[PDB]
Amino acid sequence: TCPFYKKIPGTGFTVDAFQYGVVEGCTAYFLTHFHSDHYAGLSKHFTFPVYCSEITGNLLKNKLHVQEQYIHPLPLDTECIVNGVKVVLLDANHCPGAVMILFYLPNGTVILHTGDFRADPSMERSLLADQKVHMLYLDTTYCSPEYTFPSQQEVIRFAINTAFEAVTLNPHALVVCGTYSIGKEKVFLAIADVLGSKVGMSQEKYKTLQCLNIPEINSLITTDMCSSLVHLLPMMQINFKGLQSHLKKCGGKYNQILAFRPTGWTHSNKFTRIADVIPQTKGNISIYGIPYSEHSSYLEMKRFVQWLKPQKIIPTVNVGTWKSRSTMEKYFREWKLEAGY
Ligand SMILES: Cc1cc(=O)oc2c(CN(C)C)c(O)ccc12
Ligand code: NI
Repeated sequence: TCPFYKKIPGTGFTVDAFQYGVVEGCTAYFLTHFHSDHYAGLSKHFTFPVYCSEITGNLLKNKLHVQEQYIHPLPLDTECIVNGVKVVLLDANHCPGAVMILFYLPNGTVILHTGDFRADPSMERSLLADQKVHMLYLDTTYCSPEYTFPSQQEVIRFAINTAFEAVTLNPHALVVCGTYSIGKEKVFLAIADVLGSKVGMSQEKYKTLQCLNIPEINSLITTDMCSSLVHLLPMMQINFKGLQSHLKKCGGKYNQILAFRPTGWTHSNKFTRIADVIPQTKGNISIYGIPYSEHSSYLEMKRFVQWLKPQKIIPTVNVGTWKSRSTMEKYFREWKLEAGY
């Protein structure tokens, strides 16, 4: 059954609540983004209204075959009335099509649901600048000060420079990038752009990228693997055995693989600056773990919440243990006492 932190009180609305059957009293189901833990349960057999971004709607239609009559895309940064309640969708700076949702309740209460987000100072000049938020439903994925990582820009600079050096030294090297979901497309797009190549991938992954409204996409991606020296593979194949196997299939075009595994945070972020990152190597294969995050760092999250000054915070991640819950509650109180709200 549907948990309390996925319900929006005083409305008929739920958020990211498709795996619980028919939810009692739910007249409209919101979907913040197309990641599997959030869409779990949606299919061609779903017959209630779904509200989401245009990009999320494209993915629902083409990947999950949800019927067009039930998909309700909304524009960003625009006041919309849904079942008698004013709502706004805001860019979440997560994966393509990901949104935060502002709900203006009939009783005067204002709720922000962040979905999954990477907090940024640019959000301080969205439609949030105006007004008071009474309740914040917060992506607390990395809510502890040990969680540090670089900017996305710094990580992409490292990846571009690393790939360009390797292929200029050896014109017969292949670059491989791992993926298991939408998000983090800049990693493979930036590498292909510096190398003058299209990105080669499966038919299934090509279909997914065609749903994302990325400008000039037809110029950047392909299903013709032989025409490309940047290949995308499933994340599970980014290991010495899987990469050895892939190199065999390329028909003696290549004699080296440089591979990237975009992760989130790992314990090596504790002690290794992005510039000092080194790969795991076996023979003619090297693998780089790069900390490309689409979730807020601790510091980014703290700045956002101290700016917004919500009256109450409801975490939506790390909710399952008493230790996690107590830790998060202690940080929220510190933030409030430091800033004075
Ligand atoms: C064939 C080959 C395999 C490999 O793993 O690395 C290479 C490098 C990179 N450093 C120097 C080892 C080259 O510069 C040139 C060729 C290769
Ligand atoms: Ni997500």
